[PDB]
Amino acid sequence: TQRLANFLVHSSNNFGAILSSTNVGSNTY
Amino acid sequence: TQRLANFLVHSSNNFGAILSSTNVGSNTY
Amino acid sequence: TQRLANFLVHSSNNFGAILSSTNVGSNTY
Amino acid sequence: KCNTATCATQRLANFLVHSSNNFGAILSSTNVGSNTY
Amino acid sequence: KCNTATCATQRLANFLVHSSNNFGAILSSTNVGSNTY
Amino acid sequence: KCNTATCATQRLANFLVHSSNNFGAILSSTNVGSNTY
Amino acid sequence: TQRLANFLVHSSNNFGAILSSTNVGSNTY
Amino acid sequence: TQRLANFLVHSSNNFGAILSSTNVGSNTY
Amino acid sequence: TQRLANFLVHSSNNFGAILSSTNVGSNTY
Amino acid sequence: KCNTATCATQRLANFLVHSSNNFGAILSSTNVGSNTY
Amino acid sequence: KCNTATCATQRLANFLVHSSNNFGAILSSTNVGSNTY
Amino acid sequence: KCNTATCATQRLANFLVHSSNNFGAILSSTNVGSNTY
Repeated sequence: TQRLANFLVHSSNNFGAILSSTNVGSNTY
Repeated sequence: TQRLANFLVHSSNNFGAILSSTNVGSNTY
Repeated sequence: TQRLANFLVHSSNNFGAILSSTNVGSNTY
Repeated sequence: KCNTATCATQRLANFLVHSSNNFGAILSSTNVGSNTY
Repeated sequence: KCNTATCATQRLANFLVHSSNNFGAILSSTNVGSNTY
Repeated sequence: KCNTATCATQRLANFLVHSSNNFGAILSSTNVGSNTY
Repeated sequence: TQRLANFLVHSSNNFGAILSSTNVGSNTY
Repeated sequence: TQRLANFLVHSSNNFGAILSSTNVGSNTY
Repeated sequence: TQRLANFLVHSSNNFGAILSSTNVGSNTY
Repeated sequence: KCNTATCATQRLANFLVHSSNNFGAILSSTNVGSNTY
Repeated sequence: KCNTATCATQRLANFLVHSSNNFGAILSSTNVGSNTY
Repeated sequence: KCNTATCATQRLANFLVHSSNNFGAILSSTNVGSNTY
C-alpha cells in the first residue's frame, strides 16, 4: 500500500522592496 | 507498507531591501 | 514497513539589505 | 495524544511583532537597482 | 502523550520582537545595486 | 511523557528582542553593490 | 593667428556579421 | 602663431564576425 | 610659433571572430 | 616637393585583396547572438 | 624632396592578400554569443 | 632628399600574404562566448 500526501504551504509576505530577477536561459547583449 | 508524508512549509517575510538575482544559464555580454 | 515523514519548515525574515546573486551556469563577458 | 507507536508531532511558534513608533523625522531612501546619472 | 514507542515531537519557539521607537532624526540610505555617476 | 522506549523530544527556544530606541540623530548609509563614480 | 583645420575621414566597410550593441546608461532587468 | 591641423583617418574593414558590446554605465540585473 | 599637426590613421581589418566587450562603469548582477 | 621648411607628407598604401575561390563544398554557419533552445 | 629643414615624410605599405582556394569541403561554424540549450 | 637639417622619413613595409589552399577536409568550430547546455 502507498499512503502518500503532500502538504505544501508556500506563504510569502512583503513589506518592502523586492527585485527578484530570474534569468533561466536569458542572454543579455 | 509505505507511509510517506511531506510537511513542507516555506514561510518568507521581508521588511527591507532584497535583490535576488538568479541566473540559471544566463550569459551576460 | 516504511514510516517516512519530512517536516521541512523554511522560515526566512529580513529587516535590511540583501543582495542574493546566484549564477548557476551564468557566464559574464 | 499518541499512544501505541509512530508518533511525530511538530509545533511551530511564530509571534513576530514589528513595531515602529516614529515620533520624529525619518529620512529613508531605498534604491534597489536605481542609478543616479 | 506518546506511550508505546516511536515518539518524536519537535517544538519550535519564535517570539521575534522588532521594536524601533525613533524620537529623533534618522537619515538612512539603502542603496542595493545603485550606482551614483 | 514517553514511557516505553524510542523517546526523542527536541525543544527550541527563540526569544529574539531587537530594540532600537533612538532619541538622537542616526546617519546610516547602506551601500550593497553600489558604486559612486 | 589661428589656422585650424580638421580632416576627419571615417570609412567603415563590412562584409560579414556585426553585432554592435552600445548601452550608454541602459539598465537591463 | 598657431598652425594646427588634425589628419584623422579611421578606416575599419570587416570580413567576419564582430560582437562589439560597449556598456558605458549600463547595469545588467 | 606653433606648427602642430596630428596624422592619426586608425586602420583595423578583421577576417575572423571578435568579441570586444568593453564595460566602462557597467555593473553586472 | 617641399623646399623651405614645415614639410609633412604622409602616404597610406592599402592593396587589400580578399580572394576566395571555392571549387568544393563550404558549410558555414555564422551565429552572432543566436540561441538554439 | 625636402631641402632646408623640418622634413618629416612617413610612408605606409599595405599589400594584404587574403587568398583562400578551397578545392574540398570546409565545415565552419562561427558562434559569437550563441547558446545552444 | 633632405639636405640641410631636420630630416625624418619613416618607411613602413607590409606584404602580408595569408594563403590557405585546402585540398581536403577542414572541420573548424569557432565558439566565442557560446555555451553548449
